[PDB]
Amino acid sequence: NRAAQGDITAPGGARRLTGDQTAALRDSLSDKPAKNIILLIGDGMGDSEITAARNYAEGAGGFFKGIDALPLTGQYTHYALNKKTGKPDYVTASAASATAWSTGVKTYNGALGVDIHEKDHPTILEMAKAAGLATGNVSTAELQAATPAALVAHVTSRKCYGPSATSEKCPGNALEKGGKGSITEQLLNARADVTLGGGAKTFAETATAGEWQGKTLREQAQARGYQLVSDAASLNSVTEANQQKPLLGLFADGNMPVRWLGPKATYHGNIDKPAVTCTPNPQRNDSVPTLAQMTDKAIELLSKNEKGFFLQVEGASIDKQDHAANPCGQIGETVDLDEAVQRALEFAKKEGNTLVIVTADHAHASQIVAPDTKAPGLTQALNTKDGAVMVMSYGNSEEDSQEHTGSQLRIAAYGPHAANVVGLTDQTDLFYTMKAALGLKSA
Amino acid sequence: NRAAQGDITAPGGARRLTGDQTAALRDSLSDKPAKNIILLIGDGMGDSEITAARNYAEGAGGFFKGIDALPLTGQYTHYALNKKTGKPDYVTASAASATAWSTGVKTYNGALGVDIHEKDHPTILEMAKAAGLATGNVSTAELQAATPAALVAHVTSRKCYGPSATSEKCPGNALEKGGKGSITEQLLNARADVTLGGGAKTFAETATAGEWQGKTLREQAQARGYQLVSDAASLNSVTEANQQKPLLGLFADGNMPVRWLGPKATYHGNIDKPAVTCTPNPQRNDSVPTLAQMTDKAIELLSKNEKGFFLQVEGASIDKQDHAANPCGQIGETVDLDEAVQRALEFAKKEGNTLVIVTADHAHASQIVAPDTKAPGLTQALNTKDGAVMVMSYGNSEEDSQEHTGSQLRIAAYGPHAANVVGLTDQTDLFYTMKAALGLKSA
Ligand SMILES: [Zn+2]
Ligand SMILES: [Zn+2]
Ligand SMILES: [Zn+2]
Ligand SMILES: [Zn+2]
Repeated sequence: NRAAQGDITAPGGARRLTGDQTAALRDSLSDKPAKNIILLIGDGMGDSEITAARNYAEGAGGFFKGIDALPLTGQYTHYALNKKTGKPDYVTASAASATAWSTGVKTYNGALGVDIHEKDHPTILEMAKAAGLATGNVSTAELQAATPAALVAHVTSRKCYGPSATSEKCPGNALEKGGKGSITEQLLNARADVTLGGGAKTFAETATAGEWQGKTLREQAQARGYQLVSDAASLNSVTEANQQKPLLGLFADGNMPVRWLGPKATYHGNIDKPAVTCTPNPQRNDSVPTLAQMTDKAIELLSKNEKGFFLQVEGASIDKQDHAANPCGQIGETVDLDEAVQRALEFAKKEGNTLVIVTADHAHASQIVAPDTKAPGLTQALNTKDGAVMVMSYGNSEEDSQEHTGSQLRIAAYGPHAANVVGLTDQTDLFYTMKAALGLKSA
Repeated sequence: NRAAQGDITAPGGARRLTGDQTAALRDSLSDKPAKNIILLIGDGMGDSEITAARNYAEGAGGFFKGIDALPLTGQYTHYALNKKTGKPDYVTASAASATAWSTGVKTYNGALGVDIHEKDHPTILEMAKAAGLATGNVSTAELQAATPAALVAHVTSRKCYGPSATSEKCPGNALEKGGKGSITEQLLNARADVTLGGGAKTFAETATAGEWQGKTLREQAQARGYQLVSDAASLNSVTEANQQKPLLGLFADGNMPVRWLGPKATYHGNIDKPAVTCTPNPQRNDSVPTLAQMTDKAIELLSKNEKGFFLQVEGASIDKQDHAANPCGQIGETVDLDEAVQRALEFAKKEGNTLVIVTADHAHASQIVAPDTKAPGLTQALNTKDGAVMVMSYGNSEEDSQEHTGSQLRIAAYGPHAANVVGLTDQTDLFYTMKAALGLKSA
């Protein structure tokens, strides 16, 4: 627990610590093997995003019971590479960074599972499966999106969702040109035990070559023995997931809907408009599973494997709402991820041999600024849990989409090998940290 | 060493880690008492600020030999309080934050060494002195500024620099009105062994009351046994500092000048103006000591105390140049601080009982964004050590001063009791962390 201990107005009332941590931290240092690993990613969830969410939902002296509860903490770098020069591109996006932590190799913006020479490298999920471990891959984004795709697809551009776009934009990857295929096709080949998110639309496409040509990717998946689920009840009803009967969850056409509604931030929004209170999204159908609900079934099913499992969970629409300059959406999805993180930590503490890691792919735009702020970008004032006004600014783009930022950001871990995120690290160190904790070996 | 291990374009080339860190971290953890403490403060040095400076000066896969070399890392919160309501004010400035880590109590923006009720609370420096330890207070800002002042003065507004402004803005603190006096006057009463910085301008004021009425504050310091120095040569000539002969260095009228020159960022600066390469500041002559030079002498002098010392070092102009939207100024002062930190770490490793801490009072405005970025605020393109462009954006103020931000930010530490910065903590925990490490007590 790291909430403020009492009266924040009085001596010692805002302390998050009750005593000395040296002994407690020594007991958090284990070098034994990790049987399991859970990696939780908030896209765009930099330190600013975390703090804003905490201030709003739990108050400034509050405490995220998931996100803030991991004891070993550091800052890590996530610069991408310029494809032509091989020099740092200081502001990454999902693909290059997901490639980075999943392969241990830097690459260029747009690349999935390939280096700057367009050459494939194996992913941590692929290596876990080879060693006999179960594998899970979960995202509130469409499943073709870069973060979940990176674990199961190798392509020259992240836009190559299905056969149609792959033939056009990844000619070398296309199936009818001898390549491994589209993101969705490769995801089906990768055959993770558990795969849950959105992105049903691309599954409507039919493959133009290969053993299942003329069939929709939906039909292919079924033909190859996958269980299809599309809402929370059916997901819940699933009792097993393995190589004979892998689980595919498709819970929306595109991205899964956000939990909180609020107005878009506006020019002089914190001056011209009144303080905003977030409400639940009334357009989110009740049958859509939450990130934590998806995480529950995943952990339940994957943990059946005696040898162990690897699971990745992505809170995606933190980035998306950050891009859209929508604090309520953005905070809402940070709250959504905290729930999922709680599930993973609850499992991990009971099981005793699980490494849980929580971080983001890169920083983003949202900044917490003073209430009187008069800024050139998009701003909005919110009513927090404290009963006080917080203002948020998005001031790095004139166009309709607010931009990523290149600042280093928090990485936190719990369990075996958690030490390897403390201090300054690079995103690629996370690959090798995970590789080493599971005792995995290159083919 | 946490630099990129090799060729950043190849597998494992961007790794900052050479192996498992568990055994290394176990060694780093000591609960024995700290004999000395060095607290280094980069004013406004958020994780964005650290990253931008590293990217520029050392390249993306580079490594600050001071700043990035502290092994025990975390994230801490620095929200202030609204004076009337006692609820969090989410974006602090230096007075409230410096007051928080120096007293262990939160307070309102503008308050120095007092709580929201205007009650005085003792500072870590005052308590150190009381216990017999030696005390140092070093800054590139004018010494009246909130970060160094917070250790030695208790006033209701940080603007109460000297008698003149105190009578008007802190009438209850004014000396002629029964109070302890202006910041400068209370500083002279506090009588730290070592006090180095700018702010000579205010010492030209005369006191309106008390034992040294009619005399200038400079004359007062002379009469009370202080050694005054005004340049690097004289500073170096000083052989001892103690309560019989305290040292006061005044190296500029106001703030000490910055190392690096570069143009101010502008609207569409990264588009319409060429990439910038920082140069040395021609109007900072070498007779003005650097922060590391001041840190050297301070460490030399204070370390002669058998019982131990407390030293605070502030790189003030990271904040100032961040406000002025000047990447070169801002980055140059971040480099300036890294040197001072190196001096602190070198001493700490040899001595073996010194706790060193590096952090910032709060986050700031500067953001690292993509080169093609088209932002509404002030931007600039810069040529890095990597031979690639990094753009910086300042997008939270339409007036002539870019604003702080509330994001939690990095705290790092080395030595005895350094475990207490790991995980999430509050800026006030830092007070209690330092107090316990030295074993200090209350009256
Ligand atoms: Zn992203
Ligand atoms: Zn994004
Ligand atoms: Zn400051
Ligand atoms: Zn400032």
